[PDB]
Amino acid sequence: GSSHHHHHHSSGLVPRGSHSGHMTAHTLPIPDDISTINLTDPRTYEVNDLSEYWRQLRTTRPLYWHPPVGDAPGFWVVSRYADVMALYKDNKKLTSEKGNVLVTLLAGGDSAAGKMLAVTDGAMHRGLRNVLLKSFSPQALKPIVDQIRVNTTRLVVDAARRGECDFAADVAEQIPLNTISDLLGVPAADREFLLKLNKSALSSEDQSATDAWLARNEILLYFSELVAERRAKPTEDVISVLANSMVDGKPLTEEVIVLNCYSLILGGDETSRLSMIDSVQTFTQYPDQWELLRDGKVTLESATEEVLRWATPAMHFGRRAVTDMELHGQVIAAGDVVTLWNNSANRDEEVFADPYAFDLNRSPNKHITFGYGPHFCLGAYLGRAEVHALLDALRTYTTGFEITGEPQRIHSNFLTGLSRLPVRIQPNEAAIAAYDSDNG
Ligand code: HEM
Repeated sequence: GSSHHHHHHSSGLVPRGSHSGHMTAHTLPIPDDISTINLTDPRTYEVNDLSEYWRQLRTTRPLYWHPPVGDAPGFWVVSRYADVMALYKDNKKLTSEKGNVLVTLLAGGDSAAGKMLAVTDGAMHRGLRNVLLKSFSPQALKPIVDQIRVNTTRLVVDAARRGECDFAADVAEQIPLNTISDLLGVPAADREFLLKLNKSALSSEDQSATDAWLARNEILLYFSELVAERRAKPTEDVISVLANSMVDGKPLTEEVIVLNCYSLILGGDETSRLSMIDSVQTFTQYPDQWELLRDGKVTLESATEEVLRWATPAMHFGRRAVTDMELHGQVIAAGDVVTLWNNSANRDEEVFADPYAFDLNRSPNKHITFGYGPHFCLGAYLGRAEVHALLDALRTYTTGFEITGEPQRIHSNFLTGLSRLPVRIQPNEAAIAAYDSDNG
């Protein structure tokens, strides 16, 4: 006996980690019936490959009436890119002011409506976007972007030296939220205070109902204290700009300014994470594309847009109809909730030649992973920068990587992607040495 092996028979597989997975990926059934799929529950995005579902809708039922599920009601499903683009543009005949996602739209409202940017229309929206325009311009964001790049490169290099890591928790969770609170102007000491306070605010399972409300309350109260320091000292950060500006003739109320600050920490976080996690997974699925990125045969800018188009973390956003509309001969009445499906739109063969090919040098690439029109993502440039920085770090300091355990999906009828991605990273060893002589 020189080298030893395990002894098994028809069983004997021990759990390695907290999961009990055996496969890198799973073949999901491709459904054919339209009525067999319920879009309300998250599970139907994890058990199904909706590729054929979405094209059946995109060719025969562009404006499809989804049936009522459990408690009322049914809703309109919009699949085609041109249709989705057109409805995003209309903030007059449609509104976000009664919610912009399935949960809020089907429940019949958003509690922050008329105050929070995403759920506000008319003059109030126009004014809120204008005061924040300069704060989100490339020029003002350049120091932020530069810091994102430093952080991402450090997190990737450490993950590369480590070799064995869970990409979600060790890299992806560690960029977006710290970026946005930096932009908001919270001190570094107060960051961990915000993180643990938000985690329970967004907890579900299982007097825990109000525990989440109090957690949210405390964040809002803390921001209100940072707001108070508007008069004390303006600081160029978003909190300061919002507290010291006025729209249109009147100053913004404590609740509004503070509620939008919180909307920034909600929106600046998960959706970027999901994109970053998705890119890494997709590179292991399409090695030639990864090779193309690593060997510098495609620009980071172009590659970034393809990763965004591929991931499409926010599967849908929705509106409610104020006045009656007529699309494709069919009637959309007042009160009806419409859902615009970005993930189907970024797979439309009408706009994207060979839609299910992951192509880093794809052009044109006019996706709608961010919105379109008035509600077009405020932090699109940030989302881009965070992906851009990851891609740049990856091609500089790694030669390749591989999925190491069964990845874990997030459960949402609205967002998609992974919460856990075990990877083995193969580091560019000589590149790290160059990073170590300069830094440290
Ligand atoms: C790649 C990641 C991201 C994706 C896929 C994404 C996607 C979107 C989409 C599709 C919308 C339109 C929603 C609607 O029309 O109702 C939107 C809006 C918005 N997003 Fe993002 N976003 C991302 C990153 C960010 C970041 C980093 C921030 C920074 C806080 C952010 C903050 C916002 C805000 C404040 C709005 C509301 C815009 C308005 O009401 O005018 N998002 N996002």
